[PDB]
Amino acid sequence: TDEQIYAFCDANKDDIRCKCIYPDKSIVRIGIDTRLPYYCWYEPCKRSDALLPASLKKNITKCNVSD
Repeated sequence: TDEQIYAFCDANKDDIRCKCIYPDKSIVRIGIDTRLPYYCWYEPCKRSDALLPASLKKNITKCNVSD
């Protein structure tokens, strides 16, 4: 469940796998300025061990990234 994943990364913010729930401030600004959300391009969110909610996964599909 997405709620469980969120709770886990709330406790473990600075874990690499939880940087798709809590990205560094520079990344957020870059995403705004490039007009594409951070999760569409950021490297820890293209990892296969990444902790990604189903809701977040849908959002990635809805920014229409081809990778």
